[PDB]
Amino acid sequence: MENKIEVNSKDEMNKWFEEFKKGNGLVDTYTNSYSFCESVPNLDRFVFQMAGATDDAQKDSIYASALVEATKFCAPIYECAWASSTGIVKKGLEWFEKNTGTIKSWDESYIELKVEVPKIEQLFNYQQAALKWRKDIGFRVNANTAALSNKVLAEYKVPGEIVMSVKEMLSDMIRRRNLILNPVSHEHVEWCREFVKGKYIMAFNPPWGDINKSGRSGIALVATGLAKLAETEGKGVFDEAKKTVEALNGYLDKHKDEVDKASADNMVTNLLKHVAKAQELYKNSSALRAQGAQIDTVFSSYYWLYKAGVTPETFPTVSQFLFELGKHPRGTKKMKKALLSTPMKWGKKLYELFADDSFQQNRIYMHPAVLTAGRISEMGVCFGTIPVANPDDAALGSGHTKSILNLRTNTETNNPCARTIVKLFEIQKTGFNIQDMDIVASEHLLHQSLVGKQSPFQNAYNVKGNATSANII
Repeated sequence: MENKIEVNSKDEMNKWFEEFKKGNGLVDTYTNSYSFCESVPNLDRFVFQMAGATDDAQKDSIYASALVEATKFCAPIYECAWASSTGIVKKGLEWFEKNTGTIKSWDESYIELKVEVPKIEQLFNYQQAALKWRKDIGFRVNANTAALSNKVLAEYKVPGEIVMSVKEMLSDMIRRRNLILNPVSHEHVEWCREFVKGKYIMAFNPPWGDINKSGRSGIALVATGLAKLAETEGKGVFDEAKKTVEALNGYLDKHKDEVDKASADNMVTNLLKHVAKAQELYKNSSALRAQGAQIDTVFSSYYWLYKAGVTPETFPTVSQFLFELGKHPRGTKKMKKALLSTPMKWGKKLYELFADDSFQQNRIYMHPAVLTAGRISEMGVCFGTIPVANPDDAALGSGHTKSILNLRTNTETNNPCARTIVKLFEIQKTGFNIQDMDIVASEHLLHQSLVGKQSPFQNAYNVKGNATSANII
């Protein structure tokens, strides 16, 4: 039993899919990408069950059944098949073997990241690595498999009967964002803008005084100035500032008989401290930390396969494992015990990646390359909606969280995506305290819909704006 999705290219992929679509009667009435979804899932009954349930286990079971029901038949077949294809499995795993050096900042610190908040550089490196991986393996074959780079949706149209529920979700999301989150002279910023054009002689008499002068609180006005400039003009300024300083150093060297060597070397040295410091302020911002912690679902999923020692030849068993899990929902404890008992060597290796019991801070801070029991669903949407050993079993339906993002958002179908997110939230809320969870899956799902994701296989790192500012109408 090998991987039956023998596809090594887009053309190869299209033909495999046409057969399959015809064979299985896939529709796109309620989904962006063709799927098994013949009708919007009705999760109503799970609210009443939840409300009549007393113990924690009954409640987890009710919620887990709702989530599977929500997702069972709406997997985006084309993209899931592409993500699990023989070609992408080989390239996607091999990439880690060929690029080990570029991801070492987080990969070689995996053990620490199971415990501690990541450094911002570990977050940035992971995001850049995810885009590189996508580019290098040719992951993009359509808009559903692209890296997004437009802006968040200004408006989000939902049916009138869930407007207040969506607005309540956003209030809690903004409450969370604000908990997470909780003066530069305009003339100094303008000096920096002129300096970085290559006008290095300006460094001999800045308007604030000495070139090293710190404002409040003990930080060099040059650093805060450039950092403040970068927010409006972009990262290029740092590059341009370094070039300008190198230009100065050439000048002081050419005209060395007209200059005091020691103060000329100190000024060059000191400007470089200030340019480096300007990035440490720029980079170390909570807005960049929050964007930088967003998981790239497919990238992180392939990283976990790599770390677990999965091969193209054993991959179909990972796929099968995940497929069974979304077909018949069961407890987290039972999923975890199955990894510890499986004869497959990858079982225990995947298990050792879990950070559930080791991570010492609010989970929102966890590095996006760190596995948890709840992140098994990321792998499940990539490799588990279709069992690659017998793909037609996808018709039985295997439900993984992010298949929800394949549900349409348009008004012709009245946004079954949003209806379903809301109903999951209401169900979670009936049975448990929202505010006590570090992570509310349905809120993560809304956020992602609000940034404009219409597939689980999109990367939204370069989407600009604040999703949570959307006007719900």
